[PDB]
Amino acid sequence: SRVIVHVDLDCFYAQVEMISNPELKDKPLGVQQKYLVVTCNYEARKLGVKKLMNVRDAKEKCPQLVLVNGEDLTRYREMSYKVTELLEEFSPVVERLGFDENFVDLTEMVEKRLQQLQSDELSAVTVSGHVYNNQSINLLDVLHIRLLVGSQIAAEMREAMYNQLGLTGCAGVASNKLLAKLVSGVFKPNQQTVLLPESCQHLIHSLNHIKEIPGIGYKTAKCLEALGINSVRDLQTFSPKILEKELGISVAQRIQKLSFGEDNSPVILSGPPQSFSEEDSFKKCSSEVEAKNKIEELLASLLNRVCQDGRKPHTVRLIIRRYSSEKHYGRESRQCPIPSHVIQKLGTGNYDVMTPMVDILMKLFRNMVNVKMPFHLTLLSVCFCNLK
DNA sequence: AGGGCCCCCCC
DNA sequence: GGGGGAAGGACCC
Ligand SMILES: Cc1cn([C@H]2C[C@H](O)[C@@H](COP(=O)(O)OP(=O)(O)OP(=O)(O)O)O2)c(=O)[nH]c1=O
Ligand SMILES: [Mg+2]
Repeated sequence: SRVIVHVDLDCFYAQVEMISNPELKDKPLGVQQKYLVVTCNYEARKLGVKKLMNVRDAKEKCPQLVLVNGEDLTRYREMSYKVTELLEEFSPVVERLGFDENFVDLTEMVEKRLQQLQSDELSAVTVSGHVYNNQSINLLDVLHIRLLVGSQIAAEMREAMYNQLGLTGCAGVASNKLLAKLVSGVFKPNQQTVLLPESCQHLIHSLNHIKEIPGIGYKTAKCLEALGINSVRDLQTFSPKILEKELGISVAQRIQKLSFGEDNSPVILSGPPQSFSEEDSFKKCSSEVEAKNKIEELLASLLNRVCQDGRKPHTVRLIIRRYSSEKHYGRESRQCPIPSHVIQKLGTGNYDVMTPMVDILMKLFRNMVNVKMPFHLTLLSVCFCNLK
């Protein structure tokens, strides 16, 4: 039995912007990214704003919406890693998911605490925060005790995140990642919830569509629907065999175990970043077939700010999509090597890599289905994977 | 909007 | 029978 905690920060970007300009922590705030309010503080989430596009929307219903541009991600990424590192201090095995979510495997830490505790104060163990579904605690239930201890470590992490970094967020404590992630969102404004085993089904059936289950995105959702599957119970009771003969024995078994709140996936130690991507606009809304720029911009600070961590990349990749349907149907990249020696220097002559990156990108692009809708249709994305 | 595991060669 | 490198998927924050 594992004790996993899922940490999810409150409207992350807004938080990082509010901490920068205090005169914002009192009025409806939204962070804008090319006519798309990616997020906003709760002091505006009540005003109908739901991370929706159209900058004008909230604007009207909030003159002093004071929107801030969040295109440059530097500040967010830095705070993101400070959160992960603080968490890593509590326990080494920490997995990142986006810039503001972290899973932490607390199993060993919980045990170390229990063993350290007396055979009398064990009945004094209490919970920190909410108990999902207001379920009654049984102090003689070893799993209840361990999960309550987990709730205590979660409260400590949130407290330390606030005292040391000035950030608030929610936490969810459960026996696996799926359940921890689902329960962390029960009481969302800066609070935490722990899930005792007997309430697992209640939590899973509280969802209104199999697509709300972590591990089932836009794709599988559609495939399950066309198969007569919309509710969680529909998946739990669907014939395994047929499911297996539709998504494979791999996906079928996994997808179906999730419907029961079963997930054995391990919390992965993310450690340092395995790549340094950095997309750009003027190609999703309107572009001029730029090039010398789609290489100096995309790869701007992406260079002078890669020596900080002191690590060398060995591969470049350009991702490209197109004007499609359904949802965001558009995945078409292009990767290549990155010569060492002079290219991967360590002195002043770093500009020399500018040109080389040009020709490659400007070759892997002209080979991007240049015949049917490959131009001007939302794209632009470069990567720096493979580092050692 | 910005960021981050899973066919072909040539041996 | 056996590796390494591309180009793209696929899935998520
Ligand atoms: C999902 C998603 C998140 N993000 C960014 C915005 C968020 O600040 C950050 C974290 O993802 P989220 O957690 O889903 O966004 P949030 O923290 O603002 O919302 P909540 O308080 O309800 O948990 O990453 C994107 O840029 N694009 C996306 O498609
Ligand atoms: Mg969040």
